[PDB]
Amino acid sequence: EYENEQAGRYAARAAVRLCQSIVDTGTYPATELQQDLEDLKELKNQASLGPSTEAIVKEAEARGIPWTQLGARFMIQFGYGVNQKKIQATLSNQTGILGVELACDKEGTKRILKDAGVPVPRGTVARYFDELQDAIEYVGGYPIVIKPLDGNHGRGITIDVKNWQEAEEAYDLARKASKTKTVIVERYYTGKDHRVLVVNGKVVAVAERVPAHVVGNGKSTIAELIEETNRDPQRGDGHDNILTRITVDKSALDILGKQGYSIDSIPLKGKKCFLRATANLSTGGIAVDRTDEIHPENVWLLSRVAKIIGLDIAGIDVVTEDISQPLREVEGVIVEVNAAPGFRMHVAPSRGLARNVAGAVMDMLFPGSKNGRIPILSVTGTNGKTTTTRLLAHIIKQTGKVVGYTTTDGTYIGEYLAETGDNTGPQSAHLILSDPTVEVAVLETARGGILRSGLGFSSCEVGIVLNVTADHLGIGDIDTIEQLAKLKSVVAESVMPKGYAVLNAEDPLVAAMADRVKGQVAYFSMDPNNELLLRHTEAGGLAAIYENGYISILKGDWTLRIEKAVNVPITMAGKAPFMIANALAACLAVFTQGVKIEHIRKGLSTFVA
Amino acid sequence: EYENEQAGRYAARAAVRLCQSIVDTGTYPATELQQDLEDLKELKNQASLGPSTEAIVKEAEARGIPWTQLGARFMIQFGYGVNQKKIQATLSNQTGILGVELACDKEGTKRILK
Amino acid sequence: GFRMHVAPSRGLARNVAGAVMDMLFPGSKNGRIPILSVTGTNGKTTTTRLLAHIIKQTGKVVGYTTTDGTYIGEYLAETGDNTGPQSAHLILSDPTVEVAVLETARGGILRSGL
Amino acid sequence: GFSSCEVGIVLNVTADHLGIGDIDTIEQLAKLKSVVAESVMPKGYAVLNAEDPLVAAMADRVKGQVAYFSMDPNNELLLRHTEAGGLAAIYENGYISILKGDWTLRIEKAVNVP
Repeated sequence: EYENEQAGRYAARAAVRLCQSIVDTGTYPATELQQDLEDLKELKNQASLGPSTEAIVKEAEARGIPWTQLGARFMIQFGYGVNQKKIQATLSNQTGILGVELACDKEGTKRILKDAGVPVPRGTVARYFDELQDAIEYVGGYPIVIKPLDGNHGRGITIDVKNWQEAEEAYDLARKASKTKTVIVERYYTGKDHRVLVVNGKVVAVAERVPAHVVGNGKSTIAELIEETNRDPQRGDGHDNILTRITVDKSALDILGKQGYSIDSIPLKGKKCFLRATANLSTGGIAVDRTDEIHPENVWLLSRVAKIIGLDIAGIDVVTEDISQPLREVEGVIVEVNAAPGFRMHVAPSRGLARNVAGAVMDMLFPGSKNGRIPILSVTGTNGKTTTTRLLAHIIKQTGKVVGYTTTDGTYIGEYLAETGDNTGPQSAHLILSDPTVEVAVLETARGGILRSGLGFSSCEVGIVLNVTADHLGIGDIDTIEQLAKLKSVVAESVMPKGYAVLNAEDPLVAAMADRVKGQVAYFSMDPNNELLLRHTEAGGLAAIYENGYISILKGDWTLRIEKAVNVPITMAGKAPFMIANALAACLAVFTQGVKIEHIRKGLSTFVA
Repeated sequence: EYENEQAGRYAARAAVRLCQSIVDTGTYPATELQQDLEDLKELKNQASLGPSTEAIVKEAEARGIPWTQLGARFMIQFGYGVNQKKIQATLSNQTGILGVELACDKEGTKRILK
Repeated sequence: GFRMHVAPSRGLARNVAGAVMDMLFPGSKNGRIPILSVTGTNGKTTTTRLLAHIIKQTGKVVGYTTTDGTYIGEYLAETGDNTGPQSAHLILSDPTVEVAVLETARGGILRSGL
Repeated sequence: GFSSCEVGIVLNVTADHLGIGDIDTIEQLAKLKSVVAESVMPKGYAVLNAEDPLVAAMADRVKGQVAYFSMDPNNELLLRHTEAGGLAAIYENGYISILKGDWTLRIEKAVNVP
């Protein structure tokens, strides 16, 4: 058993080498063992997804929704056929280009939000020095924030200035950093900052950010809290854990020096003393859950903002004195909107209740108690797989559905050929199930695919087993007909509880698969006097027989005749008895899915080989 | 009547100046007239959309569907309230981020199509 | 771009804009919502508020603008607003408004029109 | 009066009044009250009180899912049921909370309920 393909193969290759080295020398060097272990760890880390992706994948697996990994851009596809959805990290196939592009433009989104009445921080553009004073009149005085018009990742932007000389030097620095000599000055808003997550137009979680700080509640200074904090298991490196190690950098040391306290200075009255002012969880900030104590008007406003920008999943930054009051009484503003936010901060608040963000996302993708599954019919057997598969496809084509079917001849999507030189393994199944237009999948499953790579799907709605004959043996580890029966039993065993297993009652080996099969069992037989079939029909039903020149279906105590068995072109007026079994199997499989009798008749009369 | 707001205001401001210059001197210099005409042409060209946008806007107007110009990124909004749609040049609000990003990656789209 | 298809220079032109507009609005439908414009000398505000309250009884989101302020359904959107085209644009651009009720004063008609 | 019910709620069983009919023992009363819990369809739910041992003993011989409600948030049976499964309700810190497995959903402050 393995969890990662490359890691599993490497471990398998290394085990035999280790055993050979032991039997050759009596012991294995420790350095080689450590090399192998670190190589395994590197392999495991390499084939790993971003934490949001594992969260969503685990949530999907908890609901029984199939998921596959596309090879293009680390995209994950949920579902099959026309019911599939795609996610990358948090962006879905429904997320718009226009909304994402607008969110990346700060001035554009600010102007859009201002036109809709949403409170936004006041600001003004200026290009000449003498105009700055006038701008100070518009913003309302001090303090102010200086930023350049064209800049990414905060190039040359100050945080807080409260007098004339610092404002002048910050403006000069920004102008020397600005590419167009023009600078926006905006009113600095003080207050607690919150990060609100909006999914499908509804607020899911609200988190309050507190800047990285220390508290002297234990009557101790930083010299001991540095080791005290290291004992918490949450601390670590990377970008997967919310609690990162406290990096005492030169900038942070200068900030705490100008903060107004010293290394040995005890906090006054027992107040938190901050180490940085960025208020970031990656830096080492603290999240607080405030989902419950939010005013309904604020929720309505945030939902309106998310709908106005045009983002299904959005992260809004708010600055307010209190989140339990409307943003009008307090001087609250909307700072920025992010199109692809991470929710690692909301899953582990570290103070409060955790919120199920992955559940909300999965509910948005699949609204009701529905999964992205499509009808699947897997046909296996020794002799007549191809004809049965083609007959099933032709019969289902009579209904207005697009049918994708794979067989020995080639892979077909509806009416037009998709692949000529294809195999009947998992590759063709993946090709069929990934098409955005296929509604019903019909797959011929040969034993070679099962032995080499196994089945390409977790479960099937209909599993047909025609017959098992030991006409060819000696391949692989299959040397006995019992082994072949066990190999063919995989299709029957991998049937969901609401599915059907269509088995041949005449063959004792195939009929022995009645047990260890979840879901209903339907028998088809060329002999209408089979004891097992009659016993099954008397208590239950759903069998198919060939009684008096007729293809009949027994639904218990009732008999439904389909065709005269001589009007079917493939039977050649009944001269070929082998094709009648395939016709019986196909008709029974189609009937188990609810297709009307007249459709089956029309499909059977028209189909040609 | 005007077709462009800035062009119309400029023409209105220029007409009275031209008439005052005529009644003051008896004629208007040709260089100033050419300057005003080229300024009007520049104003008309400045407040113009990409040809796809005029095509779609004309088609929408032929069907009596209201259209407005948003001030963010040259986006055009059709309709009112819950029945509105947005287009930039040919991208709609229904166009996905994933599809656009995949189309820009040649190797990724080739591997997907294969 | 579809400028190449509109003017093939050899063959028949194709209506790409028509196809795009059909994709945006499938049937013979437009992006219009119910609009009620109230004008008068004396009782515009009371009539507008009464209309909004009556329509609110039906399960619809109503956006209405009057002298007091611009309201989107139940929650106040703008306190210090005018009854001109600006409030109308604010009402009609909201992605949740289904019925618009607007008080139209003569000042807005004289200054900027409807 | 019905063959099956979608939701069957059993609050508590106390032997405050006995001697009627053939019900003279609290076990007989528990068996009589167990009819509602037992007559629940496989897709239904049985809402039982985890604090009462007699009511909690009805966990077996019941078709369909079982949901426990308790006034004590430290009940061992409720926590064990939530760890493997979920759908319980508790009163933890002045809150009416619902446990859906590893998640807690708070409803009311328990003092705003009249």
